[PDB]
Amino acid sequence: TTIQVIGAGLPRTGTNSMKKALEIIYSKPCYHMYEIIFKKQSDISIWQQLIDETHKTTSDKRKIYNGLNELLNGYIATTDLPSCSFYKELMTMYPNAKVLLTIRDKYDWLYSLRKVVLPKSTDPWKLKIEEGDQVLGIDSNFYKMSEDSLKFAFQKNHINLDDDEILLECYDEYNRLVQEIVPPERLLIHHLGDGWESLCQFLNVDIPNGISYPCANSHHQMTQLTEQLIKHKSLDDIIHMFPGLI
Ligand SMILES: Nc1ncnc2c1ncn2[C@@H]1O[C@H](COP(=O)(O)O)[C@@H](OP(=O)(O)O)[C@H]1O
Ligand SMILES: CC(C)NC[C@@H]1CCc2cc(CO)c([N+](=O)[O-])cc2N1
Repeated sequence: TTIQVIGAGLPRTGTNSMKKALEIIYSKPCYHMYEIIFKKQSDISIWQQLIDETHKTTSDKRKIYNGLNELLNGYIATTDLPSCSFYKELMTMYPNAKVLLTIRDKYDWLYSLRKVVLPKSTDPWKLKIEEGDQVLGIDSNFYKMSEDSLKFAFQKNHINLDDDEILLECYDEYNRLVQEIVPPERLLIHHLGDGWESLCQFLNVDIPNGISYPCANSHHQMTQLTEQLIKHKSLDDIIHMFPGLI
């Protein structure tokens, strides 16, 4: 197995649904942050080391390529942070892999990002996220890797992540740069709600008969998950309330 599809879209742009859609198309696993959080938390330190490598005056690109290849062994595709920030490196490693850019209205994205991925440092909800994440064993090292991977996608070192205006413009700039870098024939821009048709044509497959395009990972569902993790202090005791998600 080798990487066939590189998902360059940012978190909260429908990447979990695209993960599920690609697993339906190929019948093989697709990487996502959920893989890190719920299956392979040991990958957190590996990703951190690759992000740190990019900060060096002279980064070891072959160390990065091998780290990515090792991380993605057994996967047919990748989506979401932190992998999306490495889409250029992945394009080089997998010259035959096609690129997806999942995209959505920027104001809806920012709202979703603030409720799940990157709340403001003064937002009381941040403490609820953290208490719920402790049930999952997620600690401060995860937040550092996640934040660092987002800054790396935005190609900025010193950035005020609490400024909505700055995030909105980083969002647009990131999406614009993907379209500039990736050749058109190699890129599909998939807007939220687009469904199977464009995706399956791009990938040279038929539309899955009788199987609807996935619709998963809403911020309402993540808020409910946080509150149930805090209330019951166990993922196993609550997993039945979130069918088909993890
Ligand atoms: N088929 C679909 N149609 C419309 N929205 C979808 C969708 N699949 C996922 N989404 C939305 O995409 C966001 C999750 O993306 P990701 O998996 O990258 O984190 C959620 O937005 P909201 O948080 O606004 O509900 C989710 O509702
Ligand atoms: C339940 C909650 C309290 N924590 C678990 C959630 C699971 C979804 C999720 C997705 C991303 C990016 O897809 C990030 N991220 O980039 O940090 C964090 C989280 N966290």
